[PDB]
Amino acid sequence: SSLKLYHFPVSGPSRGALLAARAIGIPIQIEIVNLFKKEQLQESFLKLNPQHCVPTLDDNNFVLWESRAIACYLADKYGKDDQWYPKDLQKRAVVNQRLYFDSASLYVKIRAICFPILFLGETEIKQSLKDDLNSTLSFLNQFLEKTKWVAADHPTIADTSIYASMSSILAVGWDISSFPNIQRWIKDCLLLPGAPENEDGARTFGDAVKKNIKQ
Amino acid sequence: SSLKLYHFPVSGPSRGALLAARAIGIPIQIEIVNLFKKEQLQESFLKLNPQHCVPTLDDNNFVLWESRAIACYLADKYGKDDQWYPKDLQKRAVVNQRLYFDSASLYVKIRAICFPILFLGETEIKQSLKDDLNSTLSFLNQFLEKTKWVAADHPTIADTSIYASMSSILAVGWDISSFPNIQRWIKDCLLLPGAPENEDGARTFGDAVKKNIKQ
Repeated sequence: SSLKLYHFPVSGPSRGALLAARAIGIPIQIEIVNLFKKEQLQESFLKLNPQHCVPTLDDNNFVLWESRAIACYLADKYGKDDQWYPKDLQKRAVVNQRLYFDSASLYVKIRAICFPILFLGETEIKQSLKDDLNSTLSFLNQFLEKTKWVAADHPTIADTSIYASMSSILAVGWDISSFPNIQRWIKDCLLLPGAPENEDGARTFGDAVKKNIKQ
Repeated sequence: SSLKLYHFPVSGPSRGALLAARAIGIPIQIEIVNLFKKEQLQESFLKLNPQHCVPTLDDNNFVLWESRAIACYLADKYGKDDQWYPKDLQKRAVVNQRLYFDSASLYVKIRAICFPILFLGETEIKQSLKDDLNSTLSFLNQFLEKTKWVAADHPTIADTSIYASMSSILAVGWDISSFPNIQRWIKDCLLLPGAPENEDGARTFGDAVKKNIKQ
C-alpha cells in the first residue's frame, strides 16, 4: 500500500525522480538498488519489472519506470497545488519541453561522456563529446536568461530533473564559467527539498568517474 | 491565428510531431524548413525561436519546440476524445513513459549511428552502436508482447513518435528479424493517419544515410 521508489543514489535520473518526490512532499519508501553489484540484487526488485530499470516506482502495484514519467505522475497524483507541474496546457507544455530536453539532449550527452569512462575502459573526455555537451549547456544557459528557474519564474519538476543531471556532470568537474545563468540557478537549486541528498549521490557518481580519468 | 508546424520531413522527431497532428485530426499549416540548406532558411522561421529548432509549433504565437511536448500539447488542446493521450493518470504515465523511452533511448541511439554518417565523415555502422540500438529494440519488442500498440491495446501518441523513430532506422536498413512484435506493429503503423507522408520523409532520411555508407 505504501508508495515505493527503487532508487540508485549514483544515478542522475534516479535522483531526479526522488527530488520530485521531495519537492511535492510525498512520504515514500526508498529501496536502495545497487546497480554496481548485480549478484547482490534483491528479489523484491528483480520481480516486478521486465529488466533492471532504475528508478522504478511501485504505487500500490502500479509499476512505473522512467524518471520523468514518475515525476509527472507523482506531481499530478499527489501534488497539493499546481506549482510543480502546472495544469494550464501551455505552461505544462513548457515543463514537458524542458523534461524532454533533459532526456534527449542533456543527460544523453553527460552519459555519452561518463558511461564509457565508468564501464568501457575510457580514460579521457573526448573533445567532440565535450563540445556536444557544451552546446546543450549553452541552450540551458539561455532558458535561464528569460526566467529564474528552467521553465518558469517558480521551480517545477523540470528543475528537479535538470538539477539531477547538472549536479552529475558538475561533480565530475565541468567548467561552466561561460554560463553565468546556470551558475546562478545551480545555487538556487541548493534550496530545493532534498538537494543535499541529491548532492551526496552526485558526488558518488562524480568520484567514480574521476577515479577512471587519467590526468 | 492558424495553427502552424515548422517541419523538416527528413527528421524523425519532426515527423513524429506531424504524425500526432494527423492522428488527432487537426488542420495545420506546414512550413517546410530545409535544415540541409541553412543559407536558404526563411525569416519567418529564424525569427521566433532561440535557435534553429525543428519541429517548432506556432499556436497563435505560443511557440513550442520538442516533438513529444508538441504531441502532448496538441492531443490535450485539440483532441476530440481521450484515445490518443488518455487523461487517466496511470494510462497517461505509461504513454509518457514510452515517449521518454523514444527520446532518451530509441531516437538517441538511431542518431548516434546516423548523425556521424550524414555529417561527420563516418562511413560504417560501428558494432558497439549497433549492439546498443539492438538492446533498445529488444525492450521495444517486449513492450509489444503485452499489448497490440506500444502503450495500450489502442494507438496513442507514443506510437506516432516511436513509429517516426523506427521508420527512420528501418529506411536506413536494419535487421529486426529478431523482433517479431516490432515487425507486427510496424505493419499496423501503416494504418495510422499520415503514415505515407511519414514513410516518404523516412525514405529521404534513409537514402541520405545509405549514400554515405561504404558497402
